[PDB]
Amino acid sequence: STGSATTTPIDSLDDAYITPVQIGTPAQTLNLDFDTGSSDLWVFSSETTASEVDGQTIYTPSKSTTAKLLSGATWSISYGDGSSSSGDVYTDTVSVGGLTVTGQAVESAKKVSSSFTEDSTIDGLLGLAFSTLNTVSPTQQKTFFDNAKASLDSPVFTADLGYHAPGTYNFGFIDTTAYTGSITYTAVSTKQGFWEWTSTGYAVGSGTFKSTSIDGIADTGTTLLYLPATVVSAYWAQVSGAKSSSSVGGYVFPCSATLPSFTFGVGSARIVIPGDYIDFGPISTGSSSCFGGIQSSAGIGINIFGDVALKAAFVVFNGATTPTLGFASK
Repeated sequence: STGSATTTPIDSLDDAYITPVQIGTPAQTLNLDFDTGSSDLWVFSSETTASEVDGQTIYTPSKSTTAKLLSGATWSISYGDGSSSSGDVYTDTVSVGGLTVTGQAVESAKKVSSSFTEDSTIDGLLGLAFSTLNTVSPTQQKTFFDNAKASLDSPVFTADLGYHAPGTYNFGFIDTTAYTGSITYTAVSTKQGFWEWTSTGYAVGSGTFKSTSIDGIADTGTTLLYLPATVVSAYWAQVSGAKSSSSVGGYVFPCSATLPSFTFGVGSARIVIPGDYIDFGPISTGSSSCFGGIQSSAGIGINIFGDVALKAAFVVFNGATTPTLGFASK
């Protein structure tokens, strides 16, 4: 069987993408952020501290006939941006675009951090990374992709994110109309629990391709593209008036400038990110300094191919025994 759900940018900058997910019987639809950089299905539930909730839809397991408390289980997660959440774990029927998984761990948030509270449009996260990163103790739990994998026509899910437009998440099938040319597949390392791959190089605007290995993670839960300082500096050196502001916390550019594109290698193939995708608008309302879409990964310790890089491609996440990533033009 398959599943097809539409994903939509939360705001005018594509800061995140929410995808509708049905939890329980009768179903309750929550808008979850599909994150291929984490493996937890957590939601804002009726058990959250009423102070940490600001206009979000809440999962009410007491109003669900198929909800079972996963007795004793707890989860504690901290993200790359510094955000965090914790609580107890429930099991319930979860569906994504028609694809149903019965007995899926739905982590009820009892406590959420301030970044989550501010995001009223995001009701929780749907972890699509390897289940080895799941934070449920004492019994580690599997992701929705893992639980659905056996009943899927093909053990894959695809991400087709849009630039200032809605896109799609498909499960169990490859939509041959959603891309042009071929899908280039590349090896994935499951060691750190992420979809870890090696980019074959890069180019800045119409510059000559630089063939160099760049290990990274295909991460839908991260907004920007985070590459090594050497690669990012080469990119921002081609933008007039661009600098790395320590007060902003990253690279800024004059809003009047037209950004060049950024090409990243996938095997012998190339994925071109239009310069427009790299423009995150003014740093503050009315400002003349604009936030860059390419930032350095120096502090993170991992290079991240986030939404900036992924929305320029049709991306296949192959969860076969030998997992691989596929990138195609669109």
